[PDB]
Amino acid sequence: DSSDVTEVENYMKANYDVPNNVYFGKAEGKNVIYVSLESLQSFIIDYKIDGKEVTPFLNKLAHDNETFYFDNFFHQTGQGKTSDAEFMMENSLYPLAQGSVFVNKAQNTLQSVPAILKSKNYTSATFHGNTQTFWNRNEMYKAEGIDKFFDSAYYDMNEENTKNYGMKDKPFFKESMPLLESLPQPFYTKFITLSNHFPFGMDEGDTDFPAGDFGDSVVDNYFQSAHYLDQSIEQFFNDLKKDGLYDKSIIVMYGDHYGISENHNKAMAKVLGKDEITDYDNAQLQRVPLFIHAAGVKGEKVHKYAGDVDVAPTILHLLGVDTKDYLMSGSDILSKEHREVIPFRNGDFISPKYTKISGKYYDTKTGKELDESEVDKSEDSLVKKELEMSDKIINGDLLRFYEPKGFKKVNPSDYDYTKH
Ligand SMILES: [Mg+2]
Repeated sequence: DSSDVTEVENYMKANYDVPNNVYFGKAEGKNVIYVSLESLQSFIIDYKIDGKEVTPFLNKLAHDNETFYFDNFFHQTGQGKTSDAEFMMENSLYPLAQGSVFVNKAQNTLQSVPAILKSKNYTSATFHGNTQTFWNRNEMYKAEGIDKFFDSAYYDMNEENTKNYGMKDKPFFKESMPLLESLPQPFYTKFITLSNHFPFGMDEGDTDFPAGDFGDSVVDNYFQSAHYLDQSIEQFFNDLKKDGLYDKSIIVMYGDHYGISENHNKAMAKVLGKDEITDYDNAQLQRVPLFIHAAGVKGEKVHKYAGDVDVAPTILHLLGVDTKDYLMSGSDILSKEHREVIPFRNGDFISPKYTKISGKYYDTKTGKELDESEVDKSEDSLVKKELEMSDKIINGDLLRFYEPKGFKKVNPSDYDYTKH
């Protein structure tokens, strides 16, 4: 009921991390283009096989003088995987501890970014080369206020364009251009890639890259489909620059979650030149890349620890929108006060000081195991509370009882995603 909002609201305001005026509003008026980079982990950035770079385009962005790149950014997903990361981008709220929030909470009342942005006249659309029913997206996007859903009905699903879950990234990005250029501006858009999906085979000759030689074909083929993903982003960027949308936009790209689980530890230790992959090393491998190119704004390679729930306020702040009145779990990464103790969905966490995995603590810098006696419990408490506040919102559908100042309530029945 209405009184349970109070405790959550008092904590969200008691922790809000205010905006950096070096950055706040500096991208006001711009389009937003999100790209979800399927199963892409940060270890891939700058990685080479036989002296050949695996992700040369993404590497250039990582090394340029203009793009924000975050090398200590972590996925915070659970069992809803791709859609768990989408939920966090739009809501700055954690997904469910078990099962999928997209599948089970699509009737919650939400106050998403695409919905916030309506009062600034943003049209919102998702692009994805698979049916709209996948991960219950067609129900959940309506709750999120997404105006348009360009699913697989809008792509040529032939022989050579289709792999496993649907469209390959290269033709998916080509075909999305006229659809994207038809959008009244300003627009807020999501591109959900498909091609870098487990077990990571790619067809010859859709890419020319060698497979690694690590004794495991899942891991061997990862590098080939990652290289293909990288060419797709390059083409997308070239096309964004032909049509003039590159200078009119904030492009935000993120790996959605890990692609390589602990079932492949034997090969991953070879990938890393290590004897074995420990619990600690695996925690380090949950880094996913985050890139933000905000046109008109000089980006920095930022090393602050951050997670998925931090993206939405970073972006909103860049657009000049004040997030103090919203119930959001995340903290603007560009903020001076930005918190760096990063929860994982299962209650583990990572921070510059500590990595905590199944109740063990390690020194984040060195991997050295720490005994419980010498650990400051204050970080663990911050984590529990951060997760708890979010869970109260989602479990009690608390946003029915909260009205932020700008916000006009979303009516899911407004949206229709049938292709005519
Ligand atoms: Mg995924």
